Amino acid sequence: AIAHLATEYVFELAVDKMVTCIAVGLPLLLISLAFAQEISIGTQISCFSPSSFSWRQAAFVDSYCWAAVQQNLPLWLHKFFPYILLLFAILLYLPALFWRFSAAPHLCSDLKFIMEELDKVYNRAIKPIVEQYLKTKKNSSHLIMKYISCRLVTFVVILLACIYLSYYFSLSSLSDEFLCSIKSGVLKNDSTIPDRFQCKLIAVGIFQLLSLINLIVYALLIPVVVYTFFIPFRYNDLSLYNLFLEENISELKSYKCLKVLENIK
Amino acid sequence: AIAHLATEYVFELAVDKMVTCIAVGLPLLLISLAFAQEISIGTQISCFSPSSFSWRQAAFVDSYCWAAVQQNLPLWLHKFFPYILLLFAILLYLPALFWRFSAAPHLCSDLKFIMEELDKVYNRAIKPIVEQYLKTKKNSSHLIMKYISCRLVTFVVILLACIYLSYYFSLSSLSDEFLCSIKSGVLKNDSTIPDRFQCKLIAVGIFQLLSLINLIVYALLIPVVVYTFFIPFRYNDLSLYNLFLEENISELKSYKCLKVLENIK
Amino acid sequence: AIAHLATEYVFELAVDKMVTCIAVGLPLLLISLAFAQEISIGTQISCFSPSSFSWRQAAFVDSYCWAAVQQNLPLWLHKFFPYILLLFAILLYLPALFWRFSAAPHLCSDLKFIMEELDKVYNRAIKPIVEQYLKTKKNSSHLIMKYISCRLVTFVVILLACIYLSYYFSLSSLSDEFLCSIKSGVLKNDSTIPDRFQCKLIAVGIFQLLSLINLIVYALLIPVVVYTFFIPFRYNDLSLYNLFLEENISELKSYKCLKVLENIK
Amino acid sequence: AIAHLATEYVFELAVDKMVTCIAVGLPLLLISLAFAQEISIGTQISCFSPSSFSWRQAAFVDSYCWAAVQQNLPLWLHKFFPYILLLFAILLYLPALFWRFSAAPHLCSDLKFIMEELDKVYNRAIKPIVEQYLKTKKNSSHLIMKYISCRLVTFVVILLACIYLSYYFSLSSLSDEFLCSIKSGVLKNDSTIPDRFQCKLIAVGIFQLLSLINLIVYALLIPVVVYTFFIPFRYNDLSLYNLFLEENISELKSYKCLKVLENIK
Amino acid sequence: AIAHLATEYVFELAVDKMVTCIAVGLPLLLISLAFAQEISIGTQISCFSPSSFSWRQAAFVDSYCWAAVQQNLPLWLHKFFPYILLLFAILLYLPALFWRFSAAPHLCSDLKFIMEELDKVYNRAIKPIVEQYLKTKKNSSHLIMKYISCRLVTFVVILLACIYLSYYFSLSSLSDEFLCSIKSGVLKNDSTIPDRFQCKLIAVGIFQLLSLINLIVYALLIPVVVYTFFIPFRYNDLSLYNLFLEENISELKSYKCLKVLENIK
Amino acid sequence: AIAHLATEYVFELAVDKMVTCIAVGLPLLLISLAFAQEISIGTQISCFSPSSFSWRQAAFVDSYCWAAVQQNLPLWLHKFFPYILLLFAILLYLPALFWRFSAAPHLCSDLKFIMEELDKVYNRAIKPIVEQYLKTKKNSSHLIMKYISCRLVTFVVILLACIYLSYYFSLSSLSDEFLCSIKSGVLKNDSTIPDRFQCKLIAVGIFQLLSLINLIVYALLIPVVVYTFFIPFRYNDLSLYNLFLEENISELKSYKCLKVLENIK
Amino acid sequence: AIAHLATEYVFELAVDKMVTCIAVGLPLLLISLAFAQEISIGTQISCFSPSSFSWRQAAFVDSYCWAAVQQNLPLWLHKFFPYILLLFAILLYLPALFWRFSAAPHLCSDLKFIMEELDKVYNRAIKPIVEQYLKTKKNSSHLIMKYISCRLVTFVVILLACIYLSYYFSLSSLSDEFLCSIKSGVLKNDSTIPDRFQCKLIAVGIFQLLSLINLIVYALLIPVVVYTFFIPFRYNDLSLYNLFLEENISELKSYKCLKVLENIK
Repeated sequence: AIAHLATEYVFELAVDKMVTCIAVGLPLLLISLAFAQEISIGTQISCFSPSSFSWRQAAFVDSYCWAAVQQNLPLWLHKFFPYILLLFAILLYLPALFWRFSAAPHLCSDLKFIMEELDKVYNRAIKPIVEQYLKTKKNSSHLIMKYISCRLVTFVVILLACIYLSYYFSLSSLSDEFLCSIKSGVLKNDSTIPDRFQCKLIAVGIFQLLSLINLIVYALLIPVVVYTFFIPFRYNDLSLYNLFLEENISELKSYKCLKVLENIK
Repeated sequence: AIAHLATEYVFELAVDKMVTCIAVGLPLLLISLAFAQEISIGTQISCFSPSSFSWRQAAFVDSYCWAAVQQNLPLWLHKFFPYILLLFAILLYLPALFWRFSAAPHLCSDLKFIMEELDKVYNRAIKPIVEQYLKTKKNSSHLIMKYISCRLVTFVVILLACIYLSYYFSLSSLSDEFLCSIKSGVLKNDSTIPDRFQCKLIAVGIFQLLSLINLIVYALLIPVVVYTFFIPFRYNDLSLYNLFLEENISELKSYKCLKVLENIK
Repeated sequence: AIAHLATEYVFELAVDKMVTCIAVGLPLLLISLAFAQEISIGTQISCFSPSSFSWRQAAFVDSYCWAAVQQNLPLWLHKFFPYILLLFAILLYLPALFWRFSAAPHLCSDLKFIMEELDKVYNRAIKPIVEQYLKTKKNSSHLIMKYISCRLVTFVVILLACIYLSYYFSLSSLSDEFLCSIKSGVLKNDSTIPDRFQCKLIAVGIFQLLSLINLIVYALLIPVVVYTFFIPFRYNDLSLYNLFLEENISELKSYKCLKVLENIK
Repeated sequence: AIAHLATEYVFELAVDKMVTCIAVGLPLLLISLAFAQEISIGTQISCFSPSSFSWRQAAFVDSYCWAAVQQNLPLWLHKFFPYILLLFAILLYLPALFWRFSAAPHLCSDLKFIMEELDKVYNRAIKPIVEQYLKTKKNSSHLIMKYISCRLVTFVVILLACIYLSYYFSLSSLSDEFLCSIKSGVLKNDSTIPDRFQCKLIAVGIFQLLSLINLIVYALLIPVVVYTFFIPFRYNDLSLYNLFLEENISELKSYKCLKVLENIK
Repeated sequence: AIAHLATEYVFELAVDKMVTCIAVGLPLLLISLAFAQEISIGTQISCFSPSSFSWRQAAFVDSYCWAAVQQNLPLWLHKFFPYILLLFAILLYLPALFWRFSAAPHLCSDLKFIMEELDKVYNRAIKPIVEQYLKTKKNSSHLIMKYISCRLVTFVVILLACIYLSYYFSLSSLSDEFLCSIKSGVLKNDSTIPDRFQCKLIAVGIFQLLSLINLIVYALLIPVVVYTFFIPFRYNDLSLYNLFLEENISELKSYKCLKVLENIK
Repeated sequence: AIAHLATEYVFELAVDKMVTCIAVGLPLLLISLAFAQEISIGTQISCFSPSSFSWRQAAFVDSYCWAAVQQNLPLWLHKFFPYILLLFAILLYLPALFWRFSAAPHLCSDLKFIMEELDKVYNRAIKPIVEQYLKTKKNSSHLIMKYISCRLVTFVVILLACIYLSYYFSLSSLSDEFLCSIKSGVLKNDSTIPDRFQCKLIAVGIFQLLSLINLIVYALLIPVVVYTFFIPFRYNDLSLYNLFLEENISELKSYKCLKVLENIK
Repeated sequence: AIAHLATEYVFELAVDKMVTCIAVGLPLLLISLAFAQEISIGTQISCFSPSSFSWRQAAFVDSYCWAAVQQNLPLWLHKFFPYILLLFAILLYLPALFWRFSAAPHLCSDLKFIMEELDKVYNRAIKPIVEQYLKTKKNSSHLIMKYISCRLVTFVVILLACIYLSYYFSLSSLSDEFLCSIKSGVLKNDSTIPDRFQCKLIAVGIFQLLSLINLIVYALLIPVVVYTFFIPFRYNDLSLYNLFLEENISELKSYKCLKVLENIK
């Protein structure tokens, strides 16, 4: 049931995790809404098998035509549509996976050092190596390149998704039906068989609507991703550390005091 | 079995969690009651395939017509009805997700500071920075804007749901049946085929009743949500903190003593 | 298998938890016995499709008539019977959920204070604020209103269930069969189709027996619920706290000694 | 597979837990052996649909007759047989559930006090309130009434099971077949339909054997339950506490020494 | 897949646990190999329904004949064969369950006392109540009676299994086919129906081979069980305690030293 | 999906655990690749039922012939092939199970003693009973007999597997088809039935390839097993302890120092 | 649903773990995308059974031809394609498994020693055996041989995959159809049967696209694997330890300080 999907979701900067969780989670959700669960009914294609065709002859036409999709461009998309959404899902996850593997371990070690030293600064203020170290990160653009690349690849893939979905949704209405033919090889010569079988890719009607839903959300997601490039308003690694430091304020025992002190004073 | 649904539910202010758990949990429940489990029987559409149609020709009509729904407005709704309830479920969860990600971390850090300092006030009373800090939150409307927006979006979405469900329920009875036709493309010319196939969206009868159930609960849920706007009776951030402080009284070791002392004295 | 149901059950005052666990658990069990597992066999309706009808034409009649139930009152009940039992299950759980969310947190904080102070009284007896506090709860009717309302709503819903089940069981035997017709819209004019199809709601025979089982248990459950209103024999909040204190005697380290001392002395 | 059943079992006095685990576990096992797993094959009824009947007309007869069971006493039993075994299973569990909820909490608190004081007696013997308390339980028949009632209800239900199973097994062989008729309402007049359909409740052959198995085990279980009434050989509450004390000897650190000392001396 | 069976096994004296794990685990395995997984194909019986019989008439014959097995002895066995192996599995587990419930708690308490005192003897040897206690167990035959009975019942049941399996395997080849007839009651008179239907209990071919496998393993298991009776070579309870003490040498911290000391010295 | 198989594996000396994990894991994998998952399609046998045979008559032939396999040697193998691979899997696991139960507990107790004493030797070297004990194990061949037997039985079973698989693979291509006949008993006389039905054991084509895969891996596994017999190059128990000591060097805190000291010095 | 696949992945040097997780995870993913989930529809082959063939005769052709694939090279591949991808998956995992079992335990013990001694060097620097030991690893090529072999086998298998996939993808389009014949043995002579049946390996169209996807990723993966051979830019074991030391910098408490000190200074 759909609840077994929704509860699988209802029950690394925060906005970028949200962007990724949307960017990846939605198409995986939509695929699970599209090809799976009972709205899809029993089959993906069916065709006017003649009344003379046996139950398996008719099933042979339907299954042959499901291959014959690849032998026209919208039909090719309409068949592979779940995998194409999955491909976008994977391609949107990879920036976060690359971030996790290539950038997050350095940032983790740096932030943990920074936070502990800043708590020492507060302890000593009650009672500058870290500042010089931070002022050295001020003279660096290594980790921000990784971050920008992750945001930029996400932005590019989202645009490719929006382009693909806009094209797909616009073309879908014209082309959920096609004129298959089983007449090939030897049995091309079979006079008992119609020259072409009309077939409907029954799932295309679902994919059309859900492509629009995916397009709308990604069209909403583009400006949120674009906003990530406004880094100094949110271009040196220190600015990225500062943003992650502002994120990790939850851990700054000192800041929980010092911000209250500042806010009153 | 339905118990596998009900036990999935039977076994952030409290009222707002209740509102959200109702607002989101019910449609997910109703979808799982509607399209899933054996009350739905074997298929979503079926049609008068002529007695001359083969078992798969008849299945082709049923499956073609399940696409032909989209080629009339009630039929379009009747097909997508599970996803539309799911859409409302997601749109009702998002206020709480936004609250969790955008408001709850600030509030958590603030409340934990406030509660500890108030326990210190009690300890010192046995044996004003926090008050000045609270009196500073008295001069703020930042977090209450987030809260009001969450309540307001929930209210708006619930009204959109109530409007949609009222419309759907009112129209449903007229329009669970429709006159499909497979006659398209080449086989539009097939003289052996009826010009139109009468079809019934068999699930619509379930969706009709369950839309009314969802409407009634949301009609009950509207005033509970509206009551959330009566904040000073329950418009400055301090009032929101006060309400969350009154919520977190479970944690106020001092209050468990001080309220007994007050209540006796 | 039924063991996967029974073991899901075989493997907040106690009597009220028992009442709730019965009141909610039984219909969820009965639904899982009724519509689910192999006693239900393959389908919920079937009808005399003419011998001229195709396998899918016959399936179309059965599935159409499963919708046509709603187009007569017993048939409407007979279709929705699982959801109506589920509705009673939810409506019987809500008193306990309301109790858990609206009454139990106050009572928890109160009882934990009371129990600790009473252990101090025993410790001091070895070696009156709590009594004055309890004598203040003696002058209150706030929490007992919540309790009475929970018991009263449970009682009301159980009576509504007993009324519904008595009516349903009494009517069921007359009305598991009905005279469907697919003749509607265009194909109302189809001369090849019988004017009406006789159909049997095959599951009704199970629902009849299980409604009686549910009725009998709830008829047994009514006096147990009624007994809950005899509060001073078991009308001020202190009496409710006293009953919950008598419940929580398991926690009263002092009472485990003091009752032995009293019982000997 | 049957191993998924058997391993669910293969992988409160002990004898009474054994009795209950048998009394409840066996019918739940037998039901899972009876109506479930592949020995049951595909269907519960089938009937001589005429060769003129369609595949769904024939399925309509089978499913109609599965309802027509209730419209003769052995047929009524033969249909509901799984639920009747389940009913016995629940009715045999309830004594233990009642024991767990109504008697075990008092007994737990009493035994834990008794055992600790008896360890103190041993500690003081190395280096009488509990005896006077026990001699007070010697003047009581409260908890033994609960115990006797649990044993007596179990005994009664087991006898009712043995009576039912003996009757069912004895009658089963005569009555796994019956002469259904679909001829009712309008289509009572259908000349194309046989006046009666012969049907076999195919599962009855399994239920017959398994009823005998259940009967034999319960016939073995009766004397074990009867033995529970020989309390003073195993009628005052102290005797019940003594038996539970003899059970809990596993916890008596002193007895592990004192019994060795006694056994040598 | 078979791996989901094998990994359920691949991934109380040791030899007796091995014997029990074989004696019980193998038939449960074989049943899961026999009636379950795809080697069994789609059905347990099928019969020469005449070409005039409908698909459900033919299914009615097959399912009727699956009941008619019980209306000839090999057929009766061939149907119930899974439950008969399961019956042996349960009857082989019961000795170990009886051992666990009736003998192991005494033995556990005794061994734990014995082992601790023997470690004290070693500690005092570095720096006789237990010996007198053991020499008292030397004058006892209580627990060894329980053990012998467990081994003897296991031996008896294994022989009954070997007898049954030898008989079944020897007879199986003759009698996987039988001449059913549906001609009973009213439709005994149906001239359109053959006087008898030839049927094959298709699974019998699997049960034949697997009965031989079970027989061979149990024939191997008999002497291992018989070896258990050679107790003084492995008739007073001390000898049983000695064997369990030799088993629990893993726990004897002293023996890990003392045996090295002995082995060198 | 195959990933649910592969991840079940992708996600006691080491080489012997590897050998066992291969020897047992591969056939269990191959069976799960062979008879299970969608490559196997819908059925194991099918046959030329005449066009006059009903759908169930044709299913009766297929299912009868699945039994008639046993009424020719390659057909007998081709049917039981999954169980024969499983039999090899179990027979290859038993050496490791026997090792775990019969040899590993002694070895565990010995190694743990040895390792602790060798750490004491290092501690005393910083600041010979174990050597004399080891020099006593030098005069023993008890545990190495168990080890050799485990390796030898594994080697024997692997050769029996390689022989069986080589034979099976070589014969498979000739004999995936056979000439069944249902003509037996009464209906041997049925003139409407062909004297023989040609059948194909459709799965044999998969078993052929996978038998070669199993053969190749086991042919690779033979020399690895043979290498295990080169014990003194890797015949007294000390040599086995030495090999297990070299294995457990991971635990030798001293060796982690002493080997560095040795390697530098 | 595809989300149940993707979330199984979305939710030993790092680059080599990434390479392995890609190299192994992708084909397992693609197989689960290819042969499994609803895009594959109901069957792998179907064929032009004549209209005279029964539903099971037609199923017999389809299933016979699924065997007849092996009685032409592309057809043989097209059938076994899932197992061939799985074979590559296993063959790509084995380098990492061999690394885990044969190289990682030595490296683990070495690194843990090295890291602790380097922390001692820092502690002593606040307040050369390890250097001499490392300079001894400088004179070794044992572990780097294992590493190079793991990288080289991975590279070889990836090239074999790329070769296979390039060939398969290039040939696939020509050869998803083939001219089966059931005419063999006795029924070779059946005049009612066509001399050849045209069949389509319906899944080949999916395998074609997914082979290209696998090829593209592995073509991307080749240079990443090739880069692993540039060891001294990333040929003595010390260089491998240095790379693993640079990996384990996350553990070097000293380096977290010393690198900050170095970076500032």
